Amino acid sequence: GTSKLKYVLQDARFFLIKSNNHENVSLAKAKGVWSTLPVNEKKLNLAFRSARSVILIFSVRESGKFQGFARLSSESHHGGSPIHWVLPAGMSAKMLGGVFKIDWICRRELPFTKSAHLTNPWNEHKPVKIGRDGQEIELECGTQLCLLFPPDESIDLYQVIHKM
Repeated sequence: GTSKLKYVLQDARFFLIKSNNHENVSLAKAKGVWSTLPVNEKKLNLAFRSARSVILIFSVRESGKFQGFARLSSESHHGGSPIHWVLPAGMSAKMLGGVFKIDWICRRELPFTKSAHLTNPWNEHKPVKIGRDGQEIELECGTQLCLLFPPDESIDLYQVIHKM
């Protein structure tokens, strides 16, 4: 059902994560980790202390889709096992901030065509698909977006609930 999912999303905060390539989202799904630039790392660390759940909703640029969503399980941390992210332009791995641990809630895709009715008040009421990496999504919009995703039968939210 959807009941444990709704429980995890209660009073949560939501952030749009934009990746320029599928490889980094695949790494995140395999390893349960995410890394972002320092401006967003600061916002996510602040958010993690402020709310019972912080949800990252992932979208690969030019894919026309979201690739899933996950809950922060930690603040960012440095010096752990390295992650071979695929970086753009000429920025190096040092420019990327710490590493957040994440628990996936849904690893299934959702096409943008299915979220066309959802607008984000925190981005001028543009469709929720529109937003820079790190854009916060208002509570009601973020909750409804997460509930549009196909259920991911491989994930048991029992252990997620216990970390809250």
